[PDB]
Amino acid sequence: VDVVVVGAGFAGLTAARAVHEAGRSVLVLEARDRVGGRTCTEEHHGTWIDLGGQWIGPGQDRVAALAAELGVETYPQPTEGDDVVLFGDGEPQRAPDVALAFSDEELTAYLELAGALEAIAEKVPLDAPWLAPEAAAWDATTLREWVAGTGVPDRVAGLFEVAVQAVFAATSAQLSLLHAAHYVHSAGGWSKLTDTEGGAQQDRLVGGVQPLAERLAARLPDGALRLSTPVRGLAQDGDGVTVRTAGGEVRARRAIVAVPPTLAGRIDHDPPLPPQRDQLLQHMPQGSVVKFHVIYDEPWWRAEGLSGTVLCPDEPIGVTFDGTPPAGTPGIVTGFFEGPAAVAAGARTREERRDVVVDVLARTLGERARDVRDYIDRDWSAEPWTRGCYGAHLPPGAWTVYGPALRVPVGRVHWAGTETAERWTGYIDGAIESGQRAAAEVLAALG
Amino acid sequence: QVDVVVVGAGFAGLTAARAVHEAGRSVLVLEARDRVGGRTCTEEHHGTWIDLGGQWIGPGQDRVAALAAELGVETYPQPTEGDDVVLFGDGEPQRAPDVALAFSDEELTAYLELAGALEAIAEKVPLDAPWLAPEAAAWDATTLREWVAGTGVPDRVAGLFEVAVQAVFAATSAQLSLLHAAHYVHSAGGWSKLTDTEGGAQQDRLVGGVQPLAERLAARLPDGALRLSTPVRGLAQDGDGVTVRTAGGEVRARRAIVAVPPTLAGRIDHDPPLPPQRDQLLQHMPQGSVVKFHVIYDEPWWRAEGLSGTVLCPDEPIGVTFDGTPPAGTPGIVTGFFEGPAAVAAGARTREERRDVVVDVLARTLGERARDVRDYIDRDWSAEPWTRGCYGAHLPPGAWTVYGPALRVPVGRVHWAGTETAERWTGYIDGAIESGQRAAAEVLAALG
Ligand SMILES: *Cc1cc2c(cc1C)nc1c(=O)[nH]c(=O)nc-1n2C[C@H](O)[C@H](O)[C@H](O)COP(=O)(O)OP(=O)(O)OC[C@H]1O[C@@H](n2cnc3c(N)ncnc32)[C@H](O)[C@@H]1O
Ligand SMILES: *Cc1cc2c(cc1C)nc1c(=O)[nH]c(=O)nc-1n2C[C@H](O)[C@H](O)[C@H](O)COP(=O)(O)OP(=O)(O)OC[C@H]1O[C@@H](n2cnc3c(N)ncnc32)[C@H](O)[C@@H]1O
Ligand SMILES: [Mg+2]
Repeated sequence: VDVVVVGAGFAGLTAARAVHEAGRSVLVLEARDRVGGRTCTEEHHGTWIDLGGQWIGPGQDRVAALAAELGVETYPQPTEGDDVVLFGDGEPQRAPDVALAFSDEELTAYLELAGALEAIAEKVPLDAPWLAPEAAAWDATTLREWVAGTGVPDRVAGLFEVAVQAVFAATSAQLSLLHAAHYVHSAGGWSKLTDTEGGAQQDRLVGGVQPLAERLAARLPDGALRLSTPVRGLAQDGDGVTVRTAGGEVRARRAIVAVPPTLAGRIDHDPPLPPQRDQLLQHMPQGSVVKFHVIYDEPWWRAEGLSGTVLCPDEPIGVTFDGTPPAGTPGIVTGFFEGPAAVAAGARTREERRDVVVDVLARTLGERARDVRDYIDRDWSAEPWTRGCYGAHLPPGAWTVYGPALRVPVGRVHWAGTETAERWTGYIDGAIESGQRAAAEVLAALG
Repeated sequence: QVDVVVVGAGFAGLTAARAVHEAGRSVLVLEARDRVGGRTCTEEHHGTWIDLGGQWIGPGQDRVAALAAELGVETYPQPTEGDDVVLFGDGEPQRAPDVALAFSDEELTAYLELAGALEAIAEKVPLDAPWLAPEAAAWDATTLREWVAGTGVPDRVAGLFEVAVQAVFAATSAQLSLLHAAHYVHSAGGWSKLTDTEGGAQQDRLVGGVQPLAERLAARLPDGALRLSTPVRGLAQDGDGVTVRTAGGEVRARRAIVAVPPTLAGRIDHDPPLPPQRDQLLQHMPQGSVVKFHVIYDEPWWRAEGLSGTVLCPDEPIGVTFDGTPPAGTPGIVTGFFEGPAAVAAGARTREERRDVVVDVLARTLGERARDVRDYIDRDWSAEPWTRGCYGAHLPPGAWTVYGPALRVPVGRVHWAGTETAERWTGYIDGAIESGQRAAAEVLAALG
């Protein structure tokens, strides 16, 4: 074949397609028995359950183009109802929006802390974070260190910490300031990452995200997609690339590897990857998230005038969301254990995580939250073919020293994945970008 | 079929393989390279021994010290005598009988109070469970770099400290959680233990070099125990034991000890897949970045000039140098390293280019005689596919308190060794030895 793509996520599949329609031969070798990767949809209780990525919002041009091209309808994330905020061994507070549980002072400082991180972000080149003028200072500094500088009160530092852990699936301490700043630039600012209406959590897909990936996969000729076919090894010479699977061997001119960084370095590369790139991947840890859907017979919180959104900065769950489909049943409360609370939850059983979620909801939405019909969750850290969501972060010292290896081809081996995107890195939209860019590269470099 | 399969023929893998055989259980050691030693590696050049890998032992290192004397490898002192050369930025190189004496009264105070103030953090950091320090949460949330900045020392002081940090950790004070650095320091017995060249980790060398001593540990295994050029690709456990997949078939065991660097450990195909906290721990244990060099001269000409052969350069690509001349007294060798970002830059250049860079430093520090070079030999340990960086792993902020607890936890019938798992002299040969003895006991107790 002309091109072998490793991975049938949105990055893999988008690269495989652009290569196919250009007039070139391609195989996609995928480890799982399905497509979609970090997107994954299961039917439960008469509706779709997005165990992985579910949300699209404005500014995400490429996924909105894909959904529309392939005949997939969207519905809004519900917005109406009183939100509940809970601090410490305090009582729960009902407001028409989270924001209105904080003082005048507290809100000011919050929006000024966001406005401040955006200032840094705007100066970070999306294609080359290492080339910001303040790159030295910013890559030696954690986000936590920077927040502590702002001299913001504990309750505004707590609120900002819930938003950090909900966006990166890692604490402010794990991230370089330069990584955080690049990610905010990439998304078009803090409100773009955090908001529902006008934000990344604005819209969902009717029937869920995994079907959109399947529709993209059906644009490939029969025999192009190989499922349950993990790539163990990747060899290359001046003539082409030999892909060793278990029970088979594939031979192409060039390769696109579209897996999560930590899985990319697990492949037996021959010759061995250059050291800057091998060490970049040792410095690109995946985040830590357990995503859950609490299932009730009905969205009983709405009848109390409640949105179903709780925000508890001291609880092991950060933010919740009404995940009820457009038909109005079953009622769903969707949420996440993020960073350290996700690692602790992952070490426990399904039933122990259910009891923690239901306890928090009972003390916020109401005691009726213990009357659960079903609980459905996924630890993406446990998934051998992801090993953490939503994607990689870089700790201090990674971006300026190993980061330049991010996108550079090694010979005939090219790189895709949301982690290689300029815009909405970390999101489906970013995956799509990476696919388009990796394919353009291989068409150019081939003929 | 055997009782135990050890992955890695380094000092941790062999030390464990030894204590398993000595207990009367069958063992097979599987090693990806055509040799033993691992991060220790010695070659014959110019009629002497060239340690590309680990080389030094010193006081407190009671394991390696006793393994040496047992298998009969004699030691020789690292030379201490002659002026050291210190050099900051744009300034004039300073000769002093020791590095310290090139600093003001005021500077050396600030430096010593800096090391004291770190050692007092180190003292409350449990060697067995760093995550159980009273203030573990706060210390894990801080870099080494952030904490130094908070002590408020002068720059020369912070840069001299930085030189030392990178000579120990092979990574910047920004890459390291303070908690990780404090544990590393407690594990050694202090900053003097780590940085001194006498009463410290750089006091003594091994006659014939280090790979040999691991060859003498290998030779005390049964015939057929060791398969070199046998990399482990896959490890499958069920109720009755583990199945170790290589390229050339399978090897059934009751229990496995994996004794490879933590980054190499994670790349193995585990079945079932490893528990999340463990897999993600490995994701958070990156190896350091180090290129180690030896500059061959016909004679140690520098002893003529009343010079040690040690240069200390905070602002050059070359960190710390050491007189590497064998006791025979020829050839002259200047031993040194590129550390951290300097290792990664140098790593992407050729051997010839890295040679020019070191000679250019040496000539402006030791003198013009440094150009009359016989030969240059170096090794990029980041570039080795069965190491992927020396000296060992570091942990960034948040790693130790959240993922740390999985570090020694056995996973069904698979157990963990390597210097990264030692409580004492973690990151050294002596800590590999400890991890081997420890891993062995666990597996013997669990067999019977
Ligand atoms: C996990 C997650 C992600 C997510 C999120 C919530 C969770 C819990 N919410 C999101 C959302 O609402 N909106 C959004 O846009 N993104 C959200 N994220 C992240 C998003 O899902 C991802 O950024 C996107 O899916 C990334 O796609 P990409 O194509 O870059 O990566 P992938 O999905 O991991 O695909 C990799 C494929 O590679 C296969 N694999 C792995 N190793 C191998 C080998 N050795 N051989 C062959 N195939 C391999 C995987 O199985 C996978 O299919
Ligand atoms: C690299 C280095 C190390 C070193 C140092 C300078 C350099 C450049 N200076 C030191 C010094 O003066 N004194 C000292 O005590 N240590 C020094 N360091 C550190 C030292 O070398 C290490 O702490 C020590 O070597 C630790 O080794 P350990 O026994 O824990 O294991 P290893 O040496 O890394 O070897 C592991 C072996 O496993 C093999 N391997 C890897 N993957 C596989 C697979 N998949 N299958 C089979 N075998 C595998 C490796 O090839 C290696 O042999
Ligand atoms: Mg709302």
